[PDB]
Amino acid sequence: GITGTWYNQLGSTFIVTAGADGALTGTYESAVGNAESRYVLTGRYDSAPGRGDSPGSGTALGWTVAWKNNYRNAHSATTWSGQYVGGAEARINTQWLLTSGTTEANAWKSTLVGHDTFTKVKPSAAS
Amino acid sequence: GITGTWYNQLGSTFIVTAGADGALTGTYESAVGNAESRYVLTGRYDSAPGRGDSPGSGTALGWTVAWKNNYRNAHSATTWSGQYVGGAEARINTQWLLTSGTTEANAWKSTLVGHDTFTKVKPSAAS
Amino acid sequence: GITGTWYNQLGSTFIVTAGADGALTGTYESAVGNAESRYVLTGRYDSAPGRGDSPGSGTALGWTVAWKNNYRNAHSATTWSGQYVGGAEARINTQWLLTSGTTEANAWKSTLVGHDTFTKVKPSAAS
Amino acid sequence: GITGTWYNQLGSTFIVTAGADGALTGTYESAVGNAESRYVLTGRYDSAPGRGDSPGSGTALGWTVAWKNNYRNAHSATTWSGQYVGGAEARINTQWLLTSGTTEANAWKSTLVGHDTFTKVKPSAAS
Repeated sequence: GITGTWYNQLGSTFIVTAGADGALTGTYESAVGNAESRYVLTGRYDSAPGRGDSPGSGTALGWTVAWKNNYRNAHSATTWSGQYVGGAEARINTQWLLTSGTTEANAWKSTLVGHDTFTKVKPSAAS
Repeated sequence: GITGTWYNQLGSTFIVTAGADGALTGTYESAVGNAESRYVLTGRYDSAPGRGDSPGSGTALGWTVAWKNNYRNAHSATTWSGQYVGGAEARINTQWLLTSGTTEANAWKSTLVGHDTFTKVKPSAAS
Repeated sequence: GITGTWYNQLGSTFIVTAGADGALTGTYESAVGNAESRYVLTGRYDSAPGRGDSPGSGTALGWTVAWKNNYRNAHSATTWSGQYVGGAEARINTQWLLTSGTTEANAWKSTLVGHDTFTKVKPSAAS
Repeated sequence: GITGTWYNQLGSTFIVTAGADGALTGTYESAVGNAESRYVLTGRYDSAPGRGDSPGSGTALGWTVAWKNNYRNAHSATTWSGQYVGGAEARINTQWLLTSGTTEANAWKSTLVGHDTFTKVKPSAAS
């Protein structure tokens, strides 16, 4: 379900393997098709999401990307927290926090918040 | 700096190894001293935090815990996003998101937000 | 004449000191006002540009920026070759070469060419 | 790798030190064996050329020589832009721009372009 490639609605993609131990491992590409925009991803997911009181519930998950690779260091990291929903219309609905390293005086403004909806498909076109 | 044990201000602790590749790996113990309250932690940090325009800046990092182990499955995961500050008074200042798997109808209320300040020491007492 | 700040016509600026020995030393800011976009500049200029057969001739100069700093590594370097012209309308007219590190198979396409005209002033506005 | 002496295929040589900060510093000798043909060289190189998407890529670099010393002033400067390739057959493949100071009317013809391939060895013979 979760293993594979995901697209947000803004130009980014990631590939992830969801392992039997609850691990998420992959790569996040902040600009689709840009091979220099790839960063390590790591996280965790609920590997036994079934519940009797709440049937049909999504699968909780989270991951982190530190925005450092051989081409960029934004001295920050994003974490996404969300849930996977399967079915015809599979998606991962998330909220994210991006924290940048700051001086003490600037710590109050170190963290941005946002949201991303990831889908298995996006509109696409031949070149 | 980051490698070691951290305490929040509410009863939890974690141990982490910060590896040369930017990896964070460890275990999160949601109740100090309770060996059944330990969960896998994984994340990322900025392994080259130095900057000329902003000297003295913290080290960005993030990690995830899915709250599933052999004793509990809360069908949720927390991600913490923050920065490490070193020195006499070392700390990791974070914000967190906890997402629970939900039905579609309840997705609007799937995610809690909070904050944690981690320190290397906490008040402690002999038994 | 050359010592000071220069603006190209596209959003970049640099500051340079032209020393009595023919040295150019400074910093290149690829996006004006963006303190994370600053890179070391170094170069040379003709420190005795006067000529009897060609009075009123510009001052030849060149400099290099490798596009590596604490926030970015584009694995490339630009060199600008040009001349300073003084007067009411001072400018540095340049041509540039940007070479990126490539594999052998791609070496044929490692180098871009362009041009930049630098002036001491650009249109500017209050915030 | 880069530090040392380099020969082009036409009679010139230079010596360069590549410093940990990304600096290039040395001397360019436009005629091998002619001690009056030496000029200051300065430049920059990519001090962390490794890339995951492009393994085996060259090292981007550039430098400038203003053609003024105690014996000559050609009222011009050359910049070379290129990449270092290591290995058995080490080389620096470059393109260059030579700009001469000109009057305004002649500015259109102020800049020559060419290419130089530098190697660590050249054919040589006893006297």
